Parts: sequence; C-alpha cells; structure tokens
Amino acid sequence: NTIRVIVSVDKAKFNPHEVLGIGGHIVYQFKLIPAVVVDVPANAVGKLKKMPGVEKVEFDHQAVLLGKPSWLGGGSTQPAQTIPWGIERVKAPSVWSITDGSVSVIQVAVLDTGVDYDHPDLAANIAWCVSTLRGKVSTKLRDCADQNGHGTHVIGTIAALNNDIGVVGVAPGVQIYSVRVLDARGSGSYSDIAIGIEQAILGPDGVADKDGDGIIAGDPDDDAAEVISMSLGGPADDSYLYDMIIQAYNAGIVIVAASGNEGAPSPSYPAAYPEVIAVGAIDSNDNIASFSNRQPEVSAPGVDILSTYPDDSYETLMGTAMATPHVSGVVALIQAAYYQKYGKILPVGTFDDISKNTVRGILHITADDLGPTGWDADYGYGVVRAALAVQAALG
Ligand SMILES: [Ca+2]
Ligand SMILES: [Ca+2]
Ligand SMILES: [Ca+2]
Ligand SMILES: [Ca+2]
Ligand SMILES: [Ca+2]
Ligand SMILES: [Ca+2]
Repeated sequence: NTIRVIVSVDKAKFNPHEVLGIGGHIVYQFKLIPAVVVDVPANAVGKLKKMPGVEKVEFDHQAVLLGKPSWLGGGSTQPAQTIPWGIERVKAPSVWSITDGSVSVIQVAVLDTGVDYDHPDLAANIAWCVSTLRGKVSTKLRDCADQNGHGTHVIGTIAALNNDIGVVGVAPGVQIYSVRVLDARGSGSYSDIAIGIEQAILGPDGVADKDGDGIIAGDPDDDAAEVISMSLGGPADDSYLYDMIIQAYNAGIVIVAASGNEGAPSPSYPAAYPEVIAVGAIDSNDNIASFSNRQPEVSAPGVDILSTYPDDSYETLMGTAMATPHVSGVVALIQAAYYQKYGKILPVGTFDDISKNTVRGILHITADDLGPTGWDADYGYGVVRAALAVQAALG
C-alpha cells in the first residue's frame, strides 16, 4: 500500500509535485533540515531516488522505550512526599537552596510516551504538551496525553513538584515540554522522533530564532528548550536524524539519551552520537546494571526508581530510561543556576571535555568516578552529582 520514508533533498531543485505524481504524498516538511517525510507505495521508492533534488532516501526505523515496571506494578498511592533514592544519590536536594530550576528561561523537553498533564505532582511544571505521532504535530491535550506511563515516570524523575505528596524531581521547579514521540506501547518511529526534536527547538511559537539574534537556547526572548531528554533507543543510524541532532546541538541545547538495556558493547542511538550524552544505569549499591549498554558518557540511578505514573499515581521502574532523566535534571540545575547568576547559559561541550567551562565538562569532572580510575566502559565518567556540578558552574 505505502511506506513512510525520509528524504534528504536540495530545496532549490526538489519538487514536491514530483512525489504526488507517483502516487505519493507529503507528510512533514522539516523546517530546520533539508528533508521531508513522505509516503510512497513500496514500489515507487526507486522512482524517488531518481527525482531531481533527491539526495538520500532513508527508511523509517524504530526506537523503543527503555524502562519497565520493576514488579509489573500499575501505579499506587503516595499520600506523603518521599525522596526517591536516586534523587539523593545524584546529590540534588542540597542544590534546591540555590535553584530548583524555576528560572523562567529554562525548559526541559522530554521526548517520550507523553505525559499525564493533570497529575497533581507534575501539572504545575508542564509548560507545553504536544505530540508528533504519525508525522503530524498536534497541540491537543487528547493527543499529548500519556497512554503508557513511561513518559509520566521519566518526567517525574526530572521535575516532580516538591510539596507534600508523592515524590520530588532533580529539578522540582523546572518547566517541562512533554513531546509525545512514542505510542501507547512505547514504540516510536525515527521520523516522529526527529520531528519531536525539531518541535523542542521551534517551541510553542513555532519559530526557532524569533528575534533573529543567533541565540536560541538560553535566550529569554525565545521559547526554545535548553535540554532534550530521550529515554529511548534504536540500532539504526540515519543521516537525517543525526542532522536534526546537530541542529539541536548547534542551538545550544544539551541532549541526553539512554544507553540501552541489552548489555551491548556500546550505546544505542541517539545516545551513540557524539553530540548526545549516553547515560548508563547503576543500582542502589553503586554497581552498574548488567543490562546497561556499555561505553556511556556518564551513569545515574536506573534500578527500582520510584516516580509519578498516570492517573495521579506512582510506580517503580527500571532501565537506562530511568537514569537519563536524572542527568537531564542535573543539567537543568546547572543551566538554571548559571543563568540565575550570569545572564546566560553554559555552552554544550563534547565527550572529551574535562573543564568547568562546559556543561558536559562539568558533568565529567564532578562525577563520582567509580570502577577503574577515570572514564571506563561501565560507569563512563562516573555518577552525576548535582551539588558538585553546580558549585563548579558558579565557581
Ligand atoms: Ca511531590
Ligand atoms: Ca520558538
Ligand atoms: Ca533568539
Ligand atoms: Ca534575544
Ligand atoms: Ca528556553
Ligand atoms: Ca571510573
């Protein structure tokens, strides 16, 4: 009948009328990259490759969520607030005195199964709720709603409200952009993910650099996010998806992704990309989880993590999907504290970075170096520590 494909083209020569001439149609036209999502009969693909302006024709691969209920729970109550062990392990609580992430210019975008926007322990921090499932950007609450629970859990590890109920996130006051890129089963196509990354940049107003001053992330005049957290992965490495990542990276946005739960030699994608921070998972005894894919950039609590769950509930999950938000919450604190002090945010460094002039540089040097001294295939640079990370940033 038809298959979904992503085409990297030359804007000056690619003619959309061409695809419609071969029984295909346009699904989504990227704004930040020279590519377009289209549906064409499985038999017309060979025609696309030869059309003027068509440089590359890539298939629509899949990624999946990396978090599962620890005991098959479906969510339970938490009348009185409690601090999940992973939140203290990342030394977050002592930082709230400096900032809790409630600095207006900061927003963290979580590309996941969506979110339970009415959850009493999350609602106040949900600044934007959107979905990009099936190549279409929807701003309707019914479409952005979490239908799995994963997204609600990941978001709660980052920004669950510090009050009298349930739990509390690493940055309990930071603004959240929930971008649904995974279905009810936790499955997501790369196209919807790339489109999700774009929306995190474009923001609610749909414009990347509204005032055209070259500043996107960290610019109060714009509504772009300064952090993109992806608790998902896949074995495919597509050119267009990577192009979108470079786009978010160049915008000054720190990208964080789960390492993967196959115990593989290296991280899955997009974690595997150098501009993205690959996150491994440790347990309550500081041991690296055996399922945690090797060679990560850093590691964080990822075993038996309690957080928010759909229907104003709470649940314990496990996976590298649970460690990722811990790290994203740490960068949120760093950028928030840095901007509160100086009127700007820190640059997004690289993997090899080891200075206090970069977000990643700071994460690496202040991480709790476990296992063999220095970076290792298990813990990476070590376990992220918000308290030390913020001191080095403001230091
Ligand atoms: Ca709470
Ligand atoms: Ca914008
Ligand atoms: Ca701007
Ligand atoms: Ca500006
Ligand atoms: Ca922002
Ligand atoms: Ca080490």
